[PDB]
Amino acid sequence: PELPEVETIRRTLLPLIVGKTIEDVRIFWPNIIRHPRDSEAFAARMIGQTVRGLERRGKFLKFLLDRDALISHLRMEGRYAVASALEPLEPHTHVVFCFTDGSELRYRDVRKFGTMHVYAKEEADRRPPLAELGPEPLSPAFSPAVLAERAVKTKRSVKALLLDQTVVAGFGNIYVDESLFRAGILPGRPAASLSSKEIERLHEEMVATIGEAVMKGGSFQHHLYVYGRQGNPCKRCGTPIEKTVVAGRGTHYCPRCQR
DNA sequence: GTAGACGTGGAC
DNA sequence: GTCCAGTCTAC
Ligand SMILES: [Zn+2]
Repeated sequence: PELPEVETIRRTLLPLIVGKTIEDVRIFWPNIIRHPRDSEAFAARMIGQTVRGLERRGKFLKFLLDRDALISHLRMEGRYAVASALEPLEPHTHVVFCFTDGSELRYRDVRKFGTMHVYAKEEADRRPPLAELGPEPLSPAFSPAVLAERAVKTKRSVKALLLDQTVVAGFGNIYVDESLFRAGILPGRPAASLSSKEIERLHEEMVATIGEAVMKGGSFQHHLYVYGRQGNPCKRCGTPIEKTVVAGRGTHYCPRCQR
């Protein structure tokens, strides 16, 4: 998931867990636990703490407890669900947080790529993986100036620039491809070749795209212009949508609308 | 940067 | 059977 999908998870999950106290933490795939390294220590420190809140930073979820903050990245297929501790678990459940009321928060991840870091609240934003993240796209911190500063300083493609979480946090393959189309810019061109008018236009479309996506609860898939539409006619000009590889990933675009 | 890594499963 | 699908990393 990207910012919109993670933001949607944050909103619906919060009311289901706020105020609940942790009684036990069970881990079925240790690799997911990154800090502390020892999964036994990870489990023991959260016992007895109550969930006080849930925030998002980039594509990360930040569970706020009493003293600690649990930082979770879903990567490609991680997902959360709340259910009764009396029912059988679903396939690929790797971590489970059991509460004192008999309910539990389950974490599933088919590909096992997700990660979890636990730090004291005051240290979380200063340690990895949150430490070097760029500004939030829906905040005053992100502006054309910030984009320009990083753009006019590299030779890599504009898609690579946008996928770099240190530049701006939250964009992935789907929204980078969609933002570039709406702004009318080819994904493979040098980030340093973009004019001042283009950068402003891109900033405008990035904010609007991510904003509309959050409103629709993420993929909004019915409002996609290019992602996954290769071979189909452009919604704006009718030219067949094409797909290639840019910055080591599948990239979708319209050869006429984007220049 | 442009591929391959890290587990697992669906499309063709 | 076999190519494709968020960060890291090493030829
Ligand atoms: Zn078009």
